[PDB]
Amino acid sequence: MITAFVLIRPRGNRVQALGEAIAELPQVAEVYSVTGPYDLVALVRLKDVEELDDVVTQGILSLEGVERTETLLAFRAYPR
Amino acid sequence: MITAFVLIRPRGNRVQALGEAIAELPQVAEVYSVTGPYDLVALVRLKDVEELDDVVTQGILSLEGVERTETLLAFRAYPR
Amino acid sequence: MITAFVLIRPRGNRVQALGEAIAELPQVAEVYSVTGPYDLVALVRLKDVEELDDVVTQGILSLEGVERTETLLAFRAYPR
Amino acid sequence: MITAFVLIRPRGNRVQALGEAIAELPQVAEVYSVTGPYDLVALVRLKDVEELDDVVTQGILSLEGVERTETLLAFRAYPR
Amino acid sequence: MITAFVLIRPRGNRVQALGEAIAELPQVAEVYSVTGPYDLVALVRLKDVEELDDVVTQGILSLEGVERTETLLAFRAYPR
Amino acid sequence: MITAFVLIRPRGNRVQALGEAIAELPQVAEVYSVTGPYDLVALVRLKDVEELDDVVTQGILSLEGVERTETLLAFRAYPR
Amino acid sequence: MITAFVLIRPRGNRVQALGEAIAELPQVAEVYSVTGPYDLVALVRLKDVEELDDVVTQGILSLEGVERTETLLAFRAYP
Amino acid sequence: MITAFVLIRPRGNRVQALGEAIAELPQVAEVYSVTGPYDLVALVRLKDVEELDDVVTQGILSLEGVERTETLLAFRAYPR
Amino acid sequence: MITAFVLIRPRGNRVQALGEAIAELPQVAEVYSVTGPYDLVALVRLKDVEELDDVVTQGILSLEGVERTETLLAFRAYPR
Amino acid sequence: MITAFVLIRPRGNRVQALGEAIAELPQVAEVYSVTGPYDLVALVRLKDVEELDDVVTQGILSLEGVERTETLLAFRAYPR
Ligand SMILES: [Zn+2]
Ligand SMILES: [Zn+2]
Ligand SMILES: [Zn+2]
Ligand SMILES: [Zn+2]
Repeated sequence: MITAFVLIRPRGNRVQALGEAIAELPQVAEVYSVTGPYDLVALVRLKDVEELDDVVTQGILSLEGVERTETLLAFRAYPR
Repeated sequence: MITAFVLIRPRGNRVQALGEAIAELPQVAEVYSVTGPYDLVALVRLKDVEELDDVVTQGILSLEGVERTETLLAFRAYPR
Repeated sequence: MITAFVLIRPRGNRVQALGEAIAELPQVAEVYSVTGPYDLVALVRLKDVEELDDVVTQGILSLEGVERTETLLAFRAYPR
Repeated sequence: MITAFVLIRPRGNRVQALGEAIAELPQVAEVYSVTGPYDLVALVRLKDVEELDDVVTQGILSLEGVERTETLLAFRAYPR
Repeated sequence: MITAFVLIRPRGNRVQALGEAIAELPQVAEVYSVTGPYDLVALVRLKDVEELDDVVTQGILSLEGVERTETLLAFRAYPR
Repeated sequence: MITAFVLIRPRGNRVQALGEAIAELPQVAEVYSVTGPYDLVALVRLKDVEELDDVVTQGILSLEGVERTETLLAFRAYPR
Repeated sequence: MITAFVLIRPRGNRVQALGEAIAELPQVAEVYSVTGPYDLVALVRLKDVEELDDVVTQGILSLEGVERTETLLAFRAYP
Repeated sequence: MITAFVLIRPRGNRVQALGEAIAELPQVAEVYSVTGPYDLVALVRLKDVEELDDVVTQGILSLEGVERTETLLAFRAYPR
Repeated sequence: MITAFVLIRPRGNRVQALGEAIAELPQVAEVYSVTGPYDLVALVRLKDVEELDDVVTQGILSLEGVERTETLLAFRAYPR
Repeated sequence: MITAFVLIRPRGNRVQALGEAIAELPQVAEVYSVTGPYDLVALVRLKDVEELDDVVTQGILSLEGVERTETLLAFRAYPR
């Protein structure tokens, strides 16, 4: 069941609201403020890859004050 | 509990072996091969941030074939 | 026939609008929403490199919300 | 049937060879020598997302002389 | 205490204003105008990781004129 | 006394070795393993600018394993 | 006679306008629209180095909607 | 005497004006329009490094049209 | 006729060798040593874009030292 | 006279030797160890631009342990 990490660069004074908003998106398992060149990361479980359309194109990129998105799509798991 | 996302660039031919190895380190909840500028991502759960010494400096950076590493430390969770 | 891969970075809330706009253009064979640094990627087929002025500068770049383009034109094919 | 564009930087001498070794991978529909920061592009057609491991990790990256790989995975198409 | 290095790129006319304001924050032990790509660096001391939210997201990023912030969080010290 | 922040990117297996060695140099007040693109940061205190040669060129860069250094030199402190 | 290649990033709609207004500069031997991180290239011909001010600062950068310019100046030829 | 090289990216239409403005600043021995990813370079002579406050923070960054600045502080001369 | 601008980054002590080596190739109309990130720039003149494999992949990339190429192919000329 | 600033990235343990060597080069007015992403800067006065062939291509790139160079050529002075 497909995993993705969405790296989100918001506007400084949007971080809290954008994090609270993104937590509500059905496919989003976890979301955090992180150190580094991106300010938020969303851990997202998809039933299919088309669902990045719903959670990123629509869920995330349609939110006011998001500047840049980068999706790291997991294609092989290493369990145990 | 402190979450981090460790982004890892191995030498090409070392992806699988490094993925399998990183999976066995205790603090490593999940690891995947991903699309993007990095090739693997480990999702890590820590009791203290110091444990990044154990998991990244020692655990990961001591493995041969790991060219670059970048840790996105989560400092705030957005649940619910 | 000359192939080109056109990478498009649209404004966030314009991804769907521009993907659909680009699919209309006669030279575009396929166009997708993709993971990575460019939200859209058009697979373009061309009579001659000259025609890329009509698809890129006229066709794509005239549209509102296109921040960046980057055309990867193909000069040698590997058949079978 | 998932589409992905694999961006490949090979060592300069290996280019015309590596392309011919890429073409003969099972999942590669089209493969080109291109202008830009990546020398080869592979148009891949996948059964699922997990089949990226077969075409990239255990495929493209296995081969001698491939320096970098970047996969742009298509999750939504735009018809017409 | 946890140590962090907060790298701040202000709008150019805001350097002094932002500098003096960051120095008022309880967690900031030292803050400087520096050479390099970030005009201000804050040396911060934290009770926990979570306190980074109070200093960066609520404290610095709430301020007028801050373009980018980048936190380097110290997980291990080397004494002597 | 001038302050500088020295950003050290070591070879991954050298992190601790270099950490401990940099801690020995008389001008280094604090040195840490950090998150980010540079594994080590040294907080240095200088008698004059020229003393940077002693710490960086003769001191850090004369050590086995250091890939890149970047010095952020503080020319103005903001008190309170 | 100094050669330089001026790399120009225009605003997306301005490309065809600027491209035609670049050619109309006294020093521009041939301006093209190209692939890559820069949309226009100006192959310039100079009497001396100071004449870059004429063709770039007072030339190209005086036109509406030029976002970035990068000049690669030729200092040696290989026959 | 402490030397620095200040690299200045102005707005296009401000280059000339800013070059003339920066020339009048006391500590500025020479200024030029240059080739490269920066447009102006001021060569600066300082009695103390604090003086970068006067010349850069105040002198330069307070001029309108200056988009990015970068200071290369010289900490060792090689005469003869 | 199709004009291309080829940018070459040779190994340092190979600049003169490759510049003179590039100048022989039949399609190369001009080649210079230049300021910037790429030491050499060939002005190439092609009959068909398929000829870039001759000039770049075998013609330029086969030679020792050439660390990186980037071809700016032209698709629209501006006359007068 | 034509002015140029040559930014030199040497190998860590080469800085001093390369700084001393570059200083004896006839066209080199001043050379310094500097802070930032480049380690040395050479301030160079030329009678003609071809002289970058003697100072840079030969004078500098021929020296062992120089990794990258970038020349910012001054084309207009702003005196006073
Ligand atoms: Zn959907
Ligand atoms: Zn530990
Ligand atoms: Zn002062
Ligand atoms: Zn000469």
